Amino acid sequence: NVQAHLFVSLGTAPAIVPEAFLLPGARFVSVHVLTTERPDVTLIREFFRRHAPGVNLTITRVAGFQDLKSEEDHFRFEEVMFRWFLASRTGPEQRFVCLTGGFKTMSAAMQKAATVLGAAEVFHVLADDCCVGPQGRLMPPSTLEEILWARDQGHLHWIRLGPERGWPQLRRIAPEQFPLQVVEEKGDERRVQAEDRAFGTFLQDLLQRASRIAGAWEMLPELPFADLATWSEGELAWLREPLDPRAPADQRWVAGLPKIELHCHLGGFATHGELLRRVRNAAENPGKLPPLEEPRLPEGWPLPAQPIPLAEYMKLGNANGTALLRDPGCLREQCRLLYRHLVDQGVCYAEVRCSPANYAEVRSPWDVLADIRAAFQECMEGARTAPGGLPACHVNLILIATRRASGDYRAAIARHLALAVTAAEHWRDENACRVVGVDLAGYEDEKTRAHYFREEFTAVHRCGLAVTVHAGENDDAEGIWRAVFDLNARRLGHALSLGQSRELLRSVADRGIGVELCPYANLQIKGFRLDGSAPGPYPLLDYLREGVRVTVNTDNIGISAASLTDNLLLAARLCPGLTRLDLLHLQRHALETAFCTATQRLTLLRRISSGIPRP
Amino acid sequence: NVQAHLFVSLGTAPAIVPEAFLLPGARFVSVHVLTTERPDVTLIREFFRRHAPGVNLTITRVAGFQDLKSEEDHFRFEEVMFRWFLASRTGPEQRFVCLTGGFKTMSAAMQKAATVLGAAEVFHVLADDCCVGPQGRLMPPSTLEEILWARDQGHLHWIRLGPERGWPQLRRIAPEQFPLQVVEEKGDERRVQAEDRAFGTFLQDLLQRASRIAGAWEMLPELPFADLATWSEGELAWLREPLDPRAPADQRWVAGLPKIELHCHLGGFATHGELLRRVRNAAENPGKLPPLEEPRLPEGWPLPAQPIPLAEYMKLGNANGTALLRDPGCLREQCRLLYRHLVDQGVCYAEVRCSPANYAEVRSPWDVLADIRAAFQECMEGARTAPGGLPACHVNLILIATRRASGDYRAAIARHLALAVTAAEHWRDENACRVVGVDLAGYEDEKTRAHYFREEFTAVHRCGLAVTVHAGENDDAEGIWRAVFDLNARRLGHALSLGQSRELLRSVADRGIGVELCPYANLQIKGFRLDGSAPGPYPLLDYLREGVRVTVNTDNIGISAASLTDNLLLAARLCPGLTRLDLLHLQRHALETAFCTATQRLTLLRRISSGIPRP
RNA sequence: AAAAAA
Ligand SMILES: Nc1ncnc2c1ncn2[C@@H]1O[C@H](COP(=O)(O)OP(=O)(O)OP(=O)(O)O)[C@@H](O)[C@H]1O
Ligand SMILES: Nc1ncnc2c1ncn2[C@@H]1O[C@H](COP(=O)(O)OP(=O)(O)OP(=O)(O)O)[C@@H](O)[C@H]1O
Ligand SMILES: [Mg+2]
Ligand SMILES: [Zn+2]
Ligand SMILES: [Zn+2]
Repeated sequence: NVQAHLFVSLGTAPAIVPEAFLLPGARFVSVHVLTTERPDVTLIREFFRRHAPGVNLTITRVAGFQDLKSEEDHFRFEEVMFRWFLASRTGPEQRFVCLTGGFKTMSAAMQKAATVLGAAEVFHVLADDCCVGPQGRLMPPSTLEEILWARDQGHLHWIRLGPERGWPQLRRIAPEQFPLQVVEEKGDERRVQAEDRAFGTFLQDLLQRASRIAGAWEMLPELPFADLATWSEGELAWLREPLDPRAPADQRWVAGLPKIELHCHLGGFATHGELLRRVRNAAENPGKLPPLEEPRLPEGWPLPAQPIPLAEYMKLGNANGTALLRDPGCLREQCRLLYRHLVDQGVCYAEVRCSPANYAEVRSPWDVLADIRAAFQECMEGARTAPGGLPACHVNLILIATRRASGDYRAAIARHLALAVTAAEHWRDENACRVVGVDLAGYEDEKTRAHYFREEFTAVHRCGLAVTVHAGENDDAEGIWRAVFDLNARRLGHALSLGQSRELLRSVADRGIGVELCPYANLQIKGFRLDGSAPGPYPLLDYLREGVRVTVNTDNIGISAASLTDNLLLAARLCPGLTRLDLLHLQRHALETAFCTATQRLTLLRRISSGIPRP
Repeated sequence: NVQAHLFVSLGTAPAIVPEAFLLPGARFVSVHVLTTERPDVTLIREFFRRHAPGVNLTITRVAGFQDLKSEEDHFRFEEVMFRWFLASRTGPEQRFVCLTGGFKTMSAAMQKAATVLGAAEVFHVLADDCCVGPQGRLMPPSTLEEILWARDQGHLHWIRLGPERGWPQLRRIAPEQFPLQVVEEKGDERRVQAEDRAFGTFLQDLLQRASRIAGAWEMLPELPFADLATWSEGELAWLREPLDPRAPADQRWVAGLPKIELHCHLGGFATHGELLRRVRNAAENPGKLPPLEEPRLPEGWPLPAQPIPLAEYMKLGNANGTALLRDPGCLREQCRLLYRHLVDQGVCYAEVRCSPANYAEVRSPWDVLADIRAAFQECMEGARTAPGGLPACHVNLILIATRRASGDYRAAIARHLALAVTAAEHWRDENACRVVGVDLAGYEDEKTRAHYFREEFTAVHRCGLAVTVHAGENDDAEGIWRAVFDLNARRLGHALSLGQSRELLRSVADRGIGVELCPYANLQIKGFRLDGSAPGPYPLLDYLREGVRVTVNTDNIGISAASLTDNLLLAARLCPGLTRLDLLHLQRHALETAFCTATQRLTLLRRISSGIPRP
């Protein structure tokens, strides 16, 4: 029932096409022959005209491939041959290829094309010297009665080297993508040419990807992303030695790495430098704007010699936040600048934390939250880059419930929780900015631990909203235990005091509770030894080794005055021996621990896997 | 600096090896030539005698290949050629392949071997017509001085096709496992033979596996296991279609599939049939053993016509349990039978639940727990099958905290919690039976829900022990919520009422809390519509589509009188349209939600991926 | 059985 096409080459010796045609036990249609525009193809024409009028064969000649002097003529022949294979709409069960005729290059390339595209059968035809001619014992010449005599007396062999399968993504391809130009067109004969050197690269890197996947098919689950498997021994080993923050090549590598952000405060981005001026000169009511005050930073701020406690750390960001973001224009420009910075950093997903109730003096906190989400959504729709028509960076909101040492803050906590619940129930579109969780931040001690806040978080847990808590910054492992088991937090922020309790670490690893580490905030607040030269060692390596889902974030960009790439670089700095594979593991942990739907999680996994650059 | 070995084929036309040896720039050593038996090789011998002493060329001729009449001699030549390539301790970096010489098939096989094994360079020679010969316009057959004359004025081309990479698995290999046989030996010439056509199959199915991986690479994240991506389009399409429990092929495949057990009761295995008698005839004191009475099973017990209550379900297993297992010999025999059943069922991991406090009359419950674990450990050590010296089935212990409608049961639950904590702190070896979690089992109601037990459970949360709870079988989603959030349960048992509340389902899916469903026990107790022909539909399909982590188990094997395979078949029956990919998803969910270390998780995942049978 | 099926 199959059409059973014939694909054959032709050289200076004609009559190979006709003998290849009458293969036993197979009726053929549309035999296609390839030549090199030196030899004549008349004999096959008269044979098929007199002995098989329903074959409608074609002859293809190759673009001034006169004779084999160099390499490039062979390469153009191979490319035109591959495009000629593609040009006929033929299934794998229809192609019958004979690697006979002409140069051995043509035969070997035909065998390679058959084994790559999965031809239905490959065969070689032989004839016996049964002709008198001018001198006896001659191969059968052009004339047709002698070739029929050679057939019916049994002087042909037809060795066939079995069927082939071929690549699955290269079985059909598309005969509209790779084109064949016809320099001269005439009745049942064409001379073709390929404008570009395209299919060679496609075949080469497809076979390369197959070889690399086969080479690293083992230990694939240990990889964080599937697409790392197509990286060869050299680049796999390149991703195994410890990171070198000094090298500009490593810095360029980290900068181009797609990144996932989870610990980000909207109120600590534009506090110093020109960004603060850009946010100040956008207010709707500049008359009542507070006077421009720049808080002084300690000497050597990004790498301070002496740690500073939390109160001065909060006071560093007094230039921005509640004092400045009351005006709608300032908040809108702050949101736009934050999105621009996130996209410039290469972040494919971020979760910005905001406290709209602190920005309500005449407009409601609901109005502030609506304005923030509207600014984020409009800036999302503005930047419609990336494949699939998806936003370049996807940002979700987390409401902040902040706690103070003294004063009135519980009413604020209740208001934030109710607003977060209502906002989560309001916006449910998957491809849009949403409120995905709540936070428990602020001053922490024995008397403001997580277990004092169960009763109002009962409503949030009933609603089914994600919860994250600040714990371990200024508290021992008891605070982390209260946050994990009495408040049921899904992610912990700055869990530096987790290593004291082995059982707590085992529990946090086993239930898959995420842990967020900000190297700049931890270094500036608690202080850590740099480059291996008593706060204790930075716990990133221990957390990774013990299996707990750890991630690196930025905390306050403006207060710390650096971005996520700088945080990753100094995370490598704090722990000697940290590897780029560990950075990819942190990326996978952040992707898996983030607050997003399963489909969006798969989309981000695919995007990050296919967006990893190469050394 | 490399050695630059050469591999060149020879036909009936000599003086191509001398032309292949001459290369513009490359210093060659140990030229190797492959030939049939009849054609002359003397000319290359004299050429390397008087022009290259330190070259030590070798000639190898195929034993039974002189003129090809069929494909068998081509195949034996193919195999012996691959064995000859492997027989030289050489790498790709110094391998130079020349395809000049012989049939078109030999050149094609030469290029295929070069591109598979990988070579530093593949090429071949072309000769312009230089010598006059006996008739008009010949080209050099012989006359090595004339060959040098053609060389120094340049009528030879040496078309340099290019370099190959080759598959990493077959770069080096070793000729010892794929050797050659020398039929005769004299000088540097040898006639060789290969016993079996084994390397051809190895290369063929290696390339086949590469094709399977390339075809399913895009959908790898959706696949439960990486090894499932090497199954071809036919087996993938077979797997995607819905399961048919009627077909014996499907039943055989489900039986052969490796399984993970998470819900098995040690007190409900040997209750009826010959297993009961086998347990009974092992007691240390048969005289004090109670009489033999079996409760009558309802009509059509495995598929009862009507739903049944829980009290008579408990009474149905009165032949085994506290009435029989208080004897140490009976308990040890029961553990041995349970392990043998688990191994026969194909289980590679199970967690058996026990209540040692119910088996203490003269011996402490600690003695019962120690005896049970010792029996399981000796069963493990006896059956040290499987690769890596790892036991065929790994069994962990989960203590049961029983709830009663009325009476004295809180002392028992306190005993069980303390015993579980002490047993967890006793045994800590990774590759051995351990007490890994606790249960909250027994009758429950509005006044016997989970949240009343928090004061009892905080200790087992402080010591770092996993907790699982029964809920949802005779109550609404409120018990599920209190178990998830007030007790921090990591797995829920029989959560059939979870579908009513969307918020709790989303919370359970987000937090990744495992859900264990037993189709036989649920069908018997609650009753459900079979084959789509009011308790509502069975929630397996809805749970899988919603993303919640669900598993299928056996509950009480003896009481239900069925195994894991029957449970999976009935799970398919209860949800028409259930596909085999959903079964693999269930196995992956059970693997991930099991209470075990990360290394054990990786080993279990890799062995389950490599242990899935094909259709 | 290299520039053109043994
Ligand atoms: N790294 C941190 N550790 C602890 N608390 C933090 C940290 N970063 C920010 N916070 C707290 O987060 C709360 C909310 O901050 P937000 O980002 O909304 O800025 P803000 O409105 O300018 O802050 P503030 O209330 O200090 O004026 C603030 O009370 C701040 O104390
Ligand atoms: N399907 C079920 N649902 C709820 N509880 C169950 C179920 N099956 C068993 N249990 C409870 O599990 C606890 C332990 O059962 P196990 O079979 O290990 O012991 P046993 O000696 O058979 O129990 P018992 O003395 O209650 O008959 C018992 O309290 C039983 O009530
Ligand atoms: Mg502030
Ligand atoms: Zn924070
Ligand atoms: Zn049970």
